[PDB]
Amino acid sequence: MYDAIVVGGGFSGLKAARDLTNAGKKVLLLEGGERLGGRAYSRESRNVPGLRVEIGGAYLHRKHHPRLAAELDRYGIPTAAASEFTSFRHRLGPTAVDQAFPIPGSEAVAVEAATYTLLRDAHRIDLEKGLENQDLEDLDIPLNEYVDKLDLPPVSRQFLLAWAWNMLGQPADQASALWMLQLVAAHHYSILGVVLSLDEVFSNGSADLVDAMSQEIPEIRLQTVVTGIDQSGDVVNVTVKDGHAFQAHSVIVATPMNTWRRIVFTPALPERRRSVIEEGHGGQGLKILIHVRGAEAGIECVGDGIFPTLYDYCEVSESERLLVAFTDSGSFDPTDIGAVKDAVLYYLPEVEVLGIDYHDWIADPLFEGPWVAPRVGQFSRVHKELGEPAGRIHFVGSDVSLEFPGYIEGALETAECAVNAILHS
Amino acid sequence: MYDAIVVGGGFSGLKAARDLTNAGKKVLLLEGGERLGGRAYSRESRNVPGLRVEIGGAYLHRKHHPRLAAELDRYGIPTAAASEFTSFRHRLGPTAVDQAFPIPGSEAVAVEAATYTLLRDAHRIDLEKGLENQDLEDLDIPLNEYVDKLDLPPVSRQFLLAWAWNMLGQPADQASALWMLQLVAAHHYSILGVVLSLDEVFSNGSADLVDAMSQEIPEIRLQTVVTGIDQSGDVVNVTVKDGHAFQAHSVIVATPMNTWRRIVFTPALPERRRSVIEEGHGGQGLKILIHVRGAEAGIECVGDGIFPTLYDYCEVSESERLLVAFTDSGSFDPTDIGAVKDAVLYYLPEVEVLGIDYHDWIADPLFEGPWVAPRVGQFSRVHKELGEPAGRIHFVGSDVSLEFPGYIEGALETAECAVNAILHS
Ligand SMILES: Cc1cc2nc3c(=O)[nH]c(=O)nc-3n(C[C@H](O)[C@H](O)[C@H](O)COP(=O)(O)OP(=O)(O)OC[C@H]3O[C@@H](n4cnc5c(N)ncnc54)[C@H](O)[C@@H]3O)c2cc1C
Ligand SMILES: Cc1cc2nc3c(=O)[nH]c(=O)nc-3n(C[C@H](O)[C@H](O)[C@H](O)COP(=O)(O)OP(=O)(O)OC[C@H]3O[C@@H](n4cnc5c(N)ncnc54)[C@H](O)[C@@H]3O)c2cc1C
Repeated sequence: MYDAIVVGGGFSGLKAARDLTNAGKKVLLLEGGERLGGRAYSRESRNVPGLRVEIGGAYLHRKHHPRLAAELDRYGIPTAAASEFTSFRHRLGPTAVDQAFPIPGSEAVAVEAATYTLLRDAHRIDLEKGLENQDLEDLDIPLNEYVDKLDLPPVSRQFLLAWAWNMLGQPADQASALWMLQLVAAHHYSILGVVLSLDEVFSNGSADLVDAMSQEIPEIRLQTVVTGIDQSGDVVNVTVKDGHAFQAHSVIVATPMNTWRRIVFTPALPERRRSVIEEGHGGQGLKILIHVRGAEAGIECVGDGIFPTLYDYCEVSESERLLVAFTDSGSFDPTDIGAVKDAVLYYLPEVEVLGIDYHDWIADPLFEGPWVAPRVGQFSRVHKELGEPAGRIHFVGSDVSLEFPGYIEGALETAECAVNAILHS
Repeated sequence: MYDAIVVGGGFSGLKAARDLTNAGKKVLLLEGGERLGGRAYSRESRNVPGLRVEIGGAYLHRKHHPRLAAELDRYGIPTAAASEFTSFRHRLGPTAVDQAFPIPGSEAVAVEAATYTLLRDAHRIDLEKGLENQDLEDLDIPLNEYVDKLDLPPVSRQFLLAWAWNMLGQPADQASALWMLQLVAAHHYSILGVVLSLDEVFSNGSADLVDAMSQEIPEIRLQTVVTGIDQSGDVVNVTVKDGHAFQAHSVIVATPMNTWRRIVFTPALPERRRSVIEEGHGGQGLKILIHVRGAEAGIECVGDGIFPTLYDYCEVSESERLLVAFTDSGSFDPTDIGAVKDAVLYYLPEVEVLGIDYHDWIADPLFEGPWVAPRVGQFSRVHKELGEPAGRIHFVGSDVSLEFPGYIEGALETAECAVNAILHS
């Protein structure tokens, strides 16, 4: 029996388990799958033999993500610039300019005004308090409605919505304005920052850091799926699918929010949390790697397409590349290759689609979602409390970060807090 | 004896006198000089025979300036686009881009943040209340200090300061931040707007509108300088330099603020006003028309030069143009042609200066200034009251507009208010 059991071996679980270990605690890490890293998942390309790709999250920015930066520096993990954008192929109408910031002068005054409004609203958010605790209900409405009130002209309107579709992984009518504003706040109150944070990637894949961290964790069980967490007794009992139980003074739940509903908690989690946990968050982000021929290097496309964004990912050969598209799984079916072709050709009529690669995070029973994004109305009801302890059970992960939700940095941040909580218990 | 005497035949005096006349009042217009129009002064170029130029104010924007737009439409006065900018020759450092908005991407995040701060501060200003009545003292500090707090990188910093130098007609250490913010507010709370308002000019010169308005004013005396305004009696007595006096129930002072100190008021003006009136405002704007050879069409220069801005004014021939420079008379001596050459060559090393044309508004005893700009500390002490009546004496003009100070539109606006005041008396 253990000082702490950590459930889930994503970056959150990994940090917590490592850090508690180095604090001299006796720790066990239980991972349901056959790998560590969770929604950070580097692996071989399905389309291009020998080519490593990121099929989950990977993009980082050292300045927005200091914990991550610290980890990289700690283990000497090399990073590289994200693919540069040099050729612009937007679908934003005839008045758009083909650069990274495609807003024409005729829209400048509109954009000035909207910048003030957006930032004013974002500045309503204290990142420490929780989105439920700040009288922010009026902002927790469908993004399309919020944006309609901004009355933006066509280029800026669609540019904003496209990036929002990318970043939230929800269509505009499902996304919450408040959450959009949360992301703005998270990036030191910057709209620009949200997209500029696509700055660097792992030179050798995210697995590089995963492996470095795991090497400092002495006891790990893979293929071990937690089904119950019971703290009715003096010591927490953790039940497992096909397995003897394990026991600890403290348990850290570092599994994805949308999977908590599959664990039996005893006693039941506090009532305020229960509805959101049952329903799950609304994240439907879909990241598709597209093997192509006939694409020049350095392409970026933003527009009104079913792929809001489509852009350069990596060189494969002189003639071939990977692009990456973002959309959502509600709106798009990646098993329909005809649909993929149409989506690509809309932006890039000269380009041949050779194949695609993605992971269906939503269908994955260890995840039941990509990155976090609330349904409208969820997080102005309950948010901070999702990441707060219930007795000896802690809750960590990107999904519950107040500071950087939906990012690796939020995984690290939340772990820190739990580790500290436990050490001072 | 008259219902109203209007003193000064700028646009303010002209509107007031016309409008009171058409309301069936008996009006006299007293003008000190040999012309009407005041600080709107179209005339023949000193450098290029047969060429009409504006030596005072002229630029308008129908959307920011609805009264002016109404006057133009009233009399069928043709306007034309201000000279277009197509060749950019900035002095903003090596990272600047040569377009009208020269901010590079590397500065974008800085500019986003400053945009919020600037607009937040400007939104503190209610345009109806007066700058002295709103607890705005903290902003009434030297512009350089305010801008220092913004911590802008080099291109945006200098771009802002250059345009501010142009627009306020004061060096940064003399300009008031609060006034800068006033101009922003005046332009529907837009920084961009301040410069985009340089939109159109009079096709046939500002005199076109001056003449149209004056034709509706039946009694005008030129070369008639008011030296005294005495309302101790039942009827206001207006004394004149070399002249019998004139008498009226109401007097409208539509002379420039910096000249009021030359009139004897009886009784004395209200005490709060007296200090500012004695000292005068701090406006030192200097608009220099520069006859050049070797300049391509469509040039715009903004930078750190003693001319903050230097830009295309009009074609003269295939080889010759006029440019226009803005600076201030504290900082620059336009009688020093060597200085002019150096100032121009800084931006445009290929260009030969043939000559210059300007009017020394500061030395002109009928003006004692170009357009209004307060000294630091003036207008957070007293502002609205400068434009309020003292018994039967009204005060109008651009200089005292709360809504559009320093612009033709402010002349029209202030006149409206006085006319209405008088009609409802
Ligand atoms: C498509 C996609 C793109 C992304 N893009 C970026 C990006 O660009 N930059 C960025 O910073 N982030 C990005 N992310 C978000 C980021 O990857 C995640 O938020 C982060 O990796 C989550 O780490 P975590 O430790 O909270 O959870 P996870 O990594 O999800 O770890 C959860 C662990 O729980 C395990 N588990 C689940 N149920 C059980 C159970 N019952 N018992 C035992 N173990 C269980 C899972 O197998 C897993 O290993 C992206 C995510 C996705 C999916
Ligand atoms: C260099 C310069 C550039 C400008 N640029 C622009 C611009 O781009 N766009 C814009 O809208 N505005 C501009 N303006 C500002 C605008 O021109 C003025 O604010 C406006 O014309 C003032 O009109 P007014 O009726 O208040 O005063 P004025 O036009 O000054 O009229 C005052 C009248 O009082 C007369 N007078 C003075 N003393 C006496 C006396 N004691 N007795 C009798 N008569 C007297 C003067 O002769 C004058 O005719 C500019 C001004 C200058 C000087």
